[PDB]
Amino acid sequence: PKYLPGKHPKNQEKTPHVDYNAPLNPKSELFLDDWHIPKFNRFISFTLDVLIDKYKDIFKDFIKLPSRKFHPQYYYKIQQPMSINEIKSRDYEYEDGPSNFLLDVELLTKNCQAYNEYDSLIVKNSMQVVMLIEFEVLKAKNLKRNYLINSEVKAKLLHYLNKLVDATEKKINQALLGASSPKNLDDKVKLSEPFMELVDKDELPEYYEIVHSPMALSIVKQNLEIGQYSKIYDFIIDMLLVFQNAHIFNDPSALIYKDATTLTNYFNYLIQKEFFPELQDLNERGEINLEFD
Repeated sequence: PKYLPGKHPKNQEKTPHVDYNAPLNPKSELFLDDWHIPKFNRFISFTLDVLIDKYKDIFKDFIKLPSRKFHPQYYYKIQQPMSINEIKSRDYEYEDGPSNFLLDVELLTKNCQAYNEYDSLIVKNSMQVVMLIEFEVLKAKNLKRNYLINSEVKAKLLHYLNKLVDATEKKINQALLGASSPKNLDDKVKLSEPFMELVDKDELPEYYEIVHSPMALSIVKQNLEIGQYSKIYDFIIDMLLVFQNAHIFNDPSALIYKDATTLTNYFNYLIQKEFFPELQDLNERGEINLEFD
């Protein structure tokens, strides 16, 4: 491996200040919607235990606090050290619990990025730790619209998948800015191009060292067909996984990283502004079976 495990300290004179209160994505529905899960503390320990079992070798450097014995200077540079054990020991059953839980979870990557070189296995793993926890929260938060994927829901989800796949810079800006969209924007190149297939293991072996749950749009499409996704949010998470992995792997200045952001925003737009209101419209006129478990 080119990416060796454990810490890779920056060792710089002025270590960056970690803003506890700034969410990684301040526009995330997880921070803007008022939601609470009954018995949130039980949900947290259950969810965190499942994730640790399923992803041991990603979660493992984040379970306990960094060792003061081996890394004493961690405690001089990091103002609010955090771990999964610490999060599990806390009470989040009060009014700001949900967002304090999320900000506590984000500290895991924020601290990691403050202490360690950006391009290191440990940093990319901290990103994935946060991503995966936030995926479970997103699903649970959306219980009341996390309908079973029966035949007609599947057809609707295919429709919006195809629509995203075919989206060009012109289509997206139109949708996202409307009457404020700049003119002369490209209407031939599909932004999804580089997200359709998995990069070859032989041409880019480090991809698979870094990205622990690889996912491509053609695979999401195959999975939807065969019945891998039983609820709407199983499909949504995998879609979000495609673009998020590009944020994990690529440099923030890379054009593919930018396209991943754009396609994430367009996808959220399609789900929130087209797909769910359509399901509701169909439901109100008796045309679709919307159901839970």
